[PDB]
Amino acid sequence: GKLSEQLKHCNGILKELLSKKHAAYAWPFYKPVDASALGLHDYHDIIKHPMDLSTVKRKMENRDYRDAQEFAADVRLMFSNCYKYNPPDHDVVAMARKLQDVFEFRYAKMPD
Ligand SMILES: CNC(=O)[C@@H](C1CCOCC1)N(C[C@H](c1ccccc1)c1ccccn1)C(=O)c1cc(C)c(=O)n(C)c1
Repeated sequence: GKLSEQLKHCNGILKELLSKKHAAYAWPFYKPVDASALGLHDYHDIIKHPMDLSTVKRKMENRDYRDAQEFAADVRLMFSNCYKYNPPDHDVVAMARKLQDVFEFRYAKMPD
């Protein structure tokens, strides 16, 4: 089916985002933000829907994503949270922008 093929494309993108090739800028997005650990006591007041690649991986493994759009919405939410919370000149924002460039260019090659 088309939905199967498009979700294989998404799974390939997910595997690439988690790969050693992108680890230098992808690592901030590997696991949920631990606000308490970092003293970011405003994080959950500002970010109502946290997202990270471990959560995307769990949802893909559990067949939670019914289509590519649902997968893309979660990956883009992860970047949006980073752009919303952090000052735009912070290193983590530069790293989000680099990983989003990897995501958007490969996502755009979606099989019809
Ligand atoms: C204990 N947590 C961390 O130190 C790590 C996690 C360690 C476990 O794997 C996931 C990342 N960071 C990244 C960290 C950082 C600390 C605080 C403020 C912003 C980023 C970072 C990034 C880039 C460069 C230097 N440091 C975060 O939680 C993290 C990530 C994102 C996307 C974010 O928006 N925020 C606010 C925090």
